[PDB]
Amino acid sequence: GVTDHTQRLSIITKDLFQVAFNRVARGMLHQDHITFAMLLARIKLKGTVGEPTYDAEFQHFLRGNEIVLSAGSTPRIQGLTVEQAEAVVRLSCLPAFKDL
Repeated sequence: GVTDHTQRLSIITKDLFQVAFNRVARGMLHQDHITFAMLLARIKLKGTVGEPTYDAEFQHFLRGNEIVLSAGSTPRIQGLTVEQAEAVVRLSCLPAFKDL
């Protein structure tokens, strides 16, 4: 019942993502469903129009721990444990979270 080509293209893209996830995740363990969904979400974010790639934020998401904290460089923050302090210090490297 859809004749306009733009609507058909949008429906095809959405159904592609949906059917791919359904068909794959029906043969996956429940732990890995979220992983593949995250991968497809990142693929769409690469393919979506008007949104930046967010390459730096995802790079910190996947390799934030790879950032180095010098010994004694972690301060003490009221209410945060040591681990949360290291996490916040690592997250402060990005420019958006500079005042975190």
